Amino acid sequence: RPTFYRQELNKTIWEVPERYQNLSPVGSGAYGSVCAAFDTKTGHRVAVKKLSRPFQSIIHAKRTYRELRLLKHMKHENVIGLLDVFTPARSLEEFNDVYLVTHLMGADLNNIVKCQKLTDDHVQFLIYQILRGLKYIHSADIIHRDLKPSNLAVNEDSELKILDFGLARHTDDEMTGYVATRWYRAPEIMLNWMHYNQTVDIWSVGCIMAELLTGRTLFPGTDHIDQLKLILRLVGTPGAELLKKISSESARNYIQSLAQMPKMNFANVFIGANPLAVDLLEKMLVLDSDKRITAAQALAHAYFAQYHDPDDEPVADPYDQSFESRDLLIDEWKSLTYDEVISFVPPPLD
Ligand SMILES: C[S@](=O)c1ccc(-c2nc(-c3ccc(F)cc3)c(-c3ccncc3)[nH]2)cc1
Ligand SMILES: O=S(=O)(Nc1ccc2[nH]c(C3CCC3)nc2c1)c1ccccc1
Repeated sequence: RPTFYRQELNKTIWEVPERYQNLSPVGSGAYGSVCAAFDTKTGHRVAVKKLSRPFQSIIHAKRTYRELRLLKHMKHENVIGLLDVFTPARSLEEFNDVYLVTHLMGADLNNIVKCQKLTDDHVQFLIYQILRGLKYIHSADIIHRDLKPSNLAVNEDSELKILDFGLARHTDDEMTGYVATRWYRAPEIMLNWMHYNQTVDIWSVGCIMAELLTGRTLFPGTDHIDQLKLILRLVGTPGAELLKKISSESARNYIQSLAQMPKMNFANVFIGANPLAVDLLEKMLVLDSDKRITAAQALAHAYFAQYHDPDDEPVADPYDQSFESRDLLIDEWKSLTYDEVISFVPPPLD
């Protein structure tokens, strides 16, 4: 067991192995606290995340287990994975803190869009990387569910990774009621219209891509009703085929209660944009989740011809999500998490 040292930063207590030096706060929130640090063992700059109250409730405990299981699984250039995971606890009994370690990423798209638009060539590269990462995630039957600029980390050389994936599993219970994530959420997950699949994430990508090309939020709704209004203004009110598949009577009632909207010509809306980009946007921003383009299909779109390589767009090992259906106690989840900490094999430095 390594030598730990203690430190207070922004009122948060950090206890980490000595190999991690020069801890510097990069952000905090509900998810937890992140510090940038220097890993003296490897020479690499890293981000260290301390989980907030990992075992405060069953939901917290289950969420903690979930995140650790997810991060241990992710082995892809466009998805954050685990360099290390540690606790300062010496046994299960005193285990109440979890720290996660990944390669440091300078920024996110939330602040790369700054408040200006990108070039078409830059967008191509960023969206390509998002899609390549989503292909991998989707292949393991993992759905992000809350993809947005702030959870896409980017380097100074414009290399991109998805973070906070697979954790949008709150379901009903709000408490955490977060906002401004509705802007990128697919209609069917926000309003629980119809059966939802992996292409909930493609909708988000469509919204992100739109925003990078124009410098504007595509659908800046102030609530669920406003949000849907803004969406239907662009894509048009559901046709015959799609109305039939709406499982909710309330939703279906509401849609049909609204003044009918035509689908707009995207060439008009996205005026001046690369017509390959517009075409891809058309395929991404379709209400019918059965007809929305998939990650793998999006990668093969001609918009990405400069980057697409079917021999280097890998899929994921099988991921066991059976734990998700289980109703266990705090101490069970917490013990399952501890097991996962102990069994963590550091990835080879090469
Ligand atoms: C506010 S939004 O919900 C949100 C959620 C998580 C993060 C967020 N989580 C991490 C993060 C760090 C380490 C780790 F092991 C897992 C995740 C990072 C991170 C990773 C690498 N370099 C810089 C920062 N950012 C950021 C924003
Ligand atoms: O899960 S990871 O893929 N692990 C991993 C471990 C060691 C690595 N060293 C290198 C360099 C390329 C030659 C040396 N990439 C490496 C990748 C991963 C990648 C990025 C962030 C977190 C986790």
